[PDB]
Amino acid sequence: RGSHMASMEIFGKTFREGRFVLKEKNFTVEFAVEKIHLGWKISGRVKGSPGRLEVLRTKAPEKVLVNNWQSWGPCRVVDAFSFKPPEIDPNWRYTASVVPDVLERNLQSDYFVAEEGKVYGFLSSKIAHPFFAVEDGELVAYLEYFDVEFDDFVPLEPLVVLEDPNTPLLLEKYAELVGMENNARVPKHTPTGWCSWYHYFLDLTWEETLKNLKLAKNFPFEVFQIDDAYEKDIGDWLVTRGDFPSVEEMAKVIAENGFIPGIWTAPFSVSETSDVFNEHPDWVVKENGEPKMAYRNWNKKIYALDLSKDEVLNWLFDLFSSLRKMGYRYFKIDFLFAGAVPGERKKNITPIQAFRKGIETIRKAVGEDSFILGCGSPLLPAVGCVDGMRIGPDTAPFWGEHIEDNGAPAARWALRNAITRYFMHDRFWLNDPDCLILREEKTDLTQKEKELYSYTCGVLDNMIIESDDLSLVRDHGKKVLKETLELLGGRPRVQNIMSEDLRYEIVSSGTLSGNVKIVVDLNSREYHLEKE
Ligand SMILES: *[C@@H]1C=C(CO)[C@H](O)[C@H](O)[C@H]1F
Ligand SMILES: [Mg+2]
Ligand SMILES: [Mg+2]
Ligand SMILES: [Mg+2]
Repeated sequence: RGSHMASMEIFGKTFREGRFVLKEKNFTVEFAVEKIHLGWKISGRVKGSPGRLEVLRTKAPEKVLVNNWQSWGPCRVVDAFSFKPPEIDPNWRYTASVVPDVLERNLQSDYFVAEEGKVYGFLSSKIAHPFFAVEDGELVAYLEYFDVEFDDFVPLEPLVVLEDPNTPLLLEKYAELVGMENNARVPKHTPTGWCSWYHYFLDLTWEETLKNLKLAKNFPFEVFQIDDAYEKDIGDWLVTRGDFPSVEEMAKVIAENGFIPGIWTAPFSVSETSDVFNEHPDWVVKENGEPKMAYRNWNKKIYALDLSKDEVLNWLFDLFSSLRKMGYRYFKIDFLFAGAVPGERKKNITPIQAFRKGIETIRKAVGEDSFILGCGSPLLPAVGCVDGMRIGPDTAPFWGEHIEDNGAPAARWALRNAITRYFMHDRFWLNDPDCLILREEKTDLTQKEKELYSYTCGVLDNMIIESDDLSLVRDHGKKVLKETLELLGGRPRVQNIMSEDLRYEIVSSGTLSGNVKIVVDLNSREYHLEKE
């Protein structure tokens, strides 16, 4: 009976409970509008050529929590009316949007959008990409089918519209419904461990690795994970460089030392220089019959594997099978968005359908006993496949006090996303807030910043992985980690999720330290923690 709800349109008609049919020239939608706890659900099926299918239209709120489709992109509150299109980096187009025609004109939010007291959220992204655009003062929900044709009906991605003054509660409920819809993997045990990247970056040597592997026996690390550095090229995962042994030999040394071997790949990415690409130029997504650049990194054009091709999926299966055989049981799989870039594939399936085949192949290959950590990944499409997911831009050994909020590395913005995507944790997957950087030297992080970052992550019950030259972690670093792990185990809530001043009140019930509250200020870099 609300005046806002009378103002809503669903598939172009007025919002009310029922079963409905939209027949147009090019497509047919059959949908149901059902009442559910705390709002409404729209579900059904579509066939024909739905293209960019308008699902919902309502008046655009002034302040919206918007969400980028992938790990690194911002989840933040913006003013819907004063939006100006960003300059899009030609090297990273698709991190910004899978539909960049939208974002060069209009405010875009992927999967969900919130305002004070309301959540609009799609429960899945299996076939279509679900997004919202603010178009001349209206919020419009779309399902993008990328010009794919369906002879027979396929399921819509369901949409929920939830309403209640407790917006955090709504986001948590939304995420519960996503997790149900996609059979989310929420492991009962969270791995601790070590990651090479945020100290050594691409300059990691096996020599330095071995030093840290020895020191790691003194730290509470289960996993020891080799990051980007070991591989000869992007796509040539089983060929090492420099002073590294074979990929199999690395696993055996790590295992011999009593750790779970972890390894980094970018499994949907092949560089223009790689052996795999040069051997198989028809394995990639194309544009005008020619390889289409998915992004530019490592000073190379990087192409996307065409995950509609059986030869490609077999290759992935064989790769990850091989790695599992060697003893790897922790897989950090990066730049996953590449697999979902728009373009020409062998089969006329959506980039999301392709993406899902790819990640499902990896899951099958590594088995149920392996931990998969997603990163640089579309979020909804991965639910049910990954165990953990990076939900923020990279951290860094500096705060980023005047670094722009554009998805680039900075502790300040990594932590912001850990806070604003908190509700995904223990519902979609385990949230990975990125590594703690606790070293005393070779850092521009202050002790107070280290504390703020680490204690926040602990209160949020998020994955705790450390990334340091362990030689440089002394009493202060060890204490911060110890105290962090004491804050795990709870059910967190960010009580003021629509905050625009980067000050957040965060509670967590039932931690190893009881009920806890941390108030954090990411501008002033202050926290105040109460443990009861
Ligand atoms: C993806 C990329 C790298 C290094 O190339 C790191 O592993 C980062 O944490 C990931 F998001
Ligand atoms: Mg109207
Ligand atoms: Mg076909
Ligand atoms: Mg938990």
